[PDB]
Amino acid sequence: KLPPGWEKRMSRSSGRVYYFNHITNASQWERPSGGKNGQGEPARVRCSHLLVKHSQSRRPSSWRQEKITRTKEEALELINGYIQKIKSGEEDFESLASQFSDCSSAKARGDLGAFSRGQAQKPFEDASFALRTGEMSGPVFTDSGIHIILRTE
Repeated sequence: KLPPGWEKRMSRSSGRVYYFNHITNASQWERPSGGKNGQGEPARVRCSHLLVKHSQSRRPSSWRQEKITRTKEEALELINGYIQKIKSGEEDFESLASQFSDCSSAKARGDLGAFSRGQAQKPFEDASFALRTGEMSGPVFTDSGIHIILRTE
């Protein structure tokens, strides 16, 4: 049971049950499903993303800063912060992407438009196609940096 990638897990050093997606790295308290079969994955998806780059990114530069110097660890902290802010309701994904994404797609509020498999880096692609419409990923690591991905179509 559960849709692709999803497993019921428990927090360590704690003990709360939650649900984790091994492909998108999403975590949530809510069971991800409440009978459709042979549905497979979509042939095309549209996504927005918020990218946080770090010193080890394939291109450690962005419209936000000539030279990205933050560490991968510091980038992950930022990503975790943005996810928390979006889930709390204090911020919205598009506003954060417009302001803080290291990708040039910040100018389109994070929107990358529609794409097919073979078009993006593997971890980004796998996460995007494993998201259902309206879902947000957890931290997704690629050679570019660390992404939060929102599937819009």
